[PDB]
Amino acid sequence: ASQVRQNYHEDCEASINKQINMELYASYVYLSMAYYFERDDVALPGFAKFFKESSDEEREHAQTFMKYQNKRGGRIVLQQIAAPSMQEWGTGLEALQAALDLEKQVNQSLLELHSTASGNNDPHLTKLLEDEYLEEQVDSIKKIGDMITKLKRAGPTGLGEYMFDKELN
Amino acid sequence: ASQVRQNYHEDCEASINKQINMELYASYVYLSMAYYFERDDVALPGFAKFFKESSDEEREHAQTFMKYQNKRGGRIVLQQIAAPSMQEWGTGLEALQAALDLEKQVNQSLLELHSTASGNNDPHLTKLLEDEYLEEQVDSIKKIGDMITKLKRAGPTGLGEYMFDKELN
Amino acid sequence: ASQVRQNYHEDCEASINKQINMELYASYVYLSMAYYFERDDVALPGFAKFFKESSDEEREHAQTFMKYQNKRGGRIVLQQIAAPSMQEWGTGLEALQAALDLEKQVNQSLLELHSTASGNNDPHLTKLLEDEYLEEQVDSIKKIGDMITKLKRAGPTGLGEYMFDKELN
Amino acid sequence: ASQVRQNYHEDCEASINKQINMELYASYVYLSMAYYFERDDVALPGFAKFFKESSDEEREHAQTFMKYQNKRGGRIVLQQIAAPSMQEWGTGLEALQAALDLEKQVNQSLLELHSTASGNNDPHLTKLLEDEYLEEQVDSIKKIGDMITKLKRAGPTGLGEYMFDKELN
Repeated sequence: ASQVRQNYHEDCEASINKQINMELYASYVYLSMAYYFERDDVALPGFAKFFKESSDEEREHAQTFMKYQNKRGGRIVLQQIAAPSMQEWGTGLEALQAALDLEKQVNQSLLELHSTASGNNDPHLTKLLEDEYLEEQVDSIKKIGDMITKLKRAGPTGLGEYMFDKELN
Repeated sequence: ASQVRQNYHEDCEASINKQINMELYASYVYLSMAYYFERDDVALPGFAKFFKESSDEEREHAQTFMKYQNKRGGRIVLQQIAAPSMQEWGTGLEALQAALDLEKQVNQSLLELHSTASGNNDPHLTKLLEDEYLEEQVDSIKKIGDMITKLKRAGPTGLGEYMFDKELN
Repeated sequence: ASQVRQNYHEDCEASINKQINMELYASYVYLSMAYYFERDDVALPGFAKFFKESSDEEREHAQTFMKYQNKRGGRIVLQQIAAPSMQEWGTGLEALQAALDLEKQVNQSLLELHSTASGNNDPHLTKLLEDEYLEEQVDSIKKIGDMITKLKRAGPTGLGEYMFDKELN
Repeated sequence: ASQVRQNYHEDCEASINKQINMELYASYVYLSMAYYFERDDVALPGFAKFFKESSDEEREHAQTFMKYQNKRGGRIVLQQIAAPSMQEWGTGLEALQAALDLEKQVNQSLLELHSTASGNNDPHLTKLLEDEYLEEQVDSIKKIGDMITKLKRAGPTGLGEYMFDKELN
């Protein structure tokens, strides 16, 4: 094994490679949403900027996991990034709802990784997950939940969507 | 011919003169719209400021073509500038729709000028049109399309028009 | 069609969507290389830094094409991003040789898109390819070529590779 | 017992005192290495500076453990600091290999400390170990692994060792 590998279980190594792929997939979905909201027949620059930032954020999640893999002496094995399930995302509300669903799927996968890590007694990996991932996941789920509630209060369509979009820009 | 004239076909020279006139016409249309939106019974200062800037820009386009005619050794021949098709432009949406129609007619004329230039093997003129005109035209058509979409979302009339107009100011 | 679409052929729209996928694929290849060279048994941080910049660059090219698609009124279709077929890149020299091959494949695709745009008399699209893509692609190929020659002179393995890597930091 | 003591098991108290000693010992080993590389017949100032800073870091680790013991109301028990296992450390590569082995032994002891704290349900102590020790230990082992790989590429003896020394200085 690697000259640095210590207390690093193969199941944790494999699960991190899967998490890297999932993070990159979530980044690709948000990129799709970002440019969907800059279509001339959609034109929601606030939503676009929100998802463009989420897209950068999830790519840096993936990169932190790749760096982690190397830190522990595992092997990065990259897999194909699936195309987003949609190419057209609907109203701003439906995009937020699909985003909230994606964030909770990511959160679930992250909690399964934490359970794998505790089960193999890897305090370094559980710490990583708690400080670098689980905390941000709960914040973004709270933020997206808040946004859905406000957008339903404002609209969710027509003038209320137009105004709510402004608070994101 | 001029001491400077070289590889400058007569059809290209005449097309530039026609384009100058079309540019000045478009500037006159936007000047009409600009002050229409400052009527006391219209009172949309954001629309007025948007069209005022468009009027200055299209006059800058006409001057660049006049400067180009002289650079190449052609003769500027100015023609009468037609009065705008309208004196009253209706709602802000109707003004935007007529503007998008005008921008696409200018774009069509510019692509016809580019085809004339290509057919006469004038790389200096095709570069001019690509870098100084075709690019801004596409950006301008995209901007106006976005604004139509946002105004339909917000209004198009009543409070939503009042709020969208603020976005322009 | 789109309220903004004008002189935008269906084949150019489709070829732009394929180009987007190729840029994203090229970005993924360079991401693979960047973290390959941070493995504890490779430890080439200059190479890693060079390929990480290349990866960000390719992703910005993909986004410029997506923005372009929206400007013209076409529709972005995103497909799966294949993983690199071979992720054990070997020495730094072998990675540069693979990068040069990939850059030339991208260039050849970019030139076929230009021929499609020219065959369809789309001067706005050829201008985009010439100014935003073909110039940067030739400069990139020339740089990697230079790097290959310099590394073959320094090494290409052992102390010369170690010294050449510091020139990239 | 101390007025501040609470949920602090005597087995964790005793292990903290052992870890203090190991930290002081590792600090002593790096001090030996540092001044070994300043012998007139060795003269590797970069290596010397790297181990000096390493010696200062391990001493600080020992003091944070002593500060932690008092925080919890445990009692610091200091013992002899054993002589370093060697007086002469061979080549720069042999010094790094010995340092990598020592860091993995220290990491092993820290992980056993964590399992003792976990088995006694002391979350305050598992947090200390995760945030203050386990994280920097994995980073230090990765750092040293990279360095061994870099020095094997450069040298590991002769001009390559001389050149690698400069990157540490």
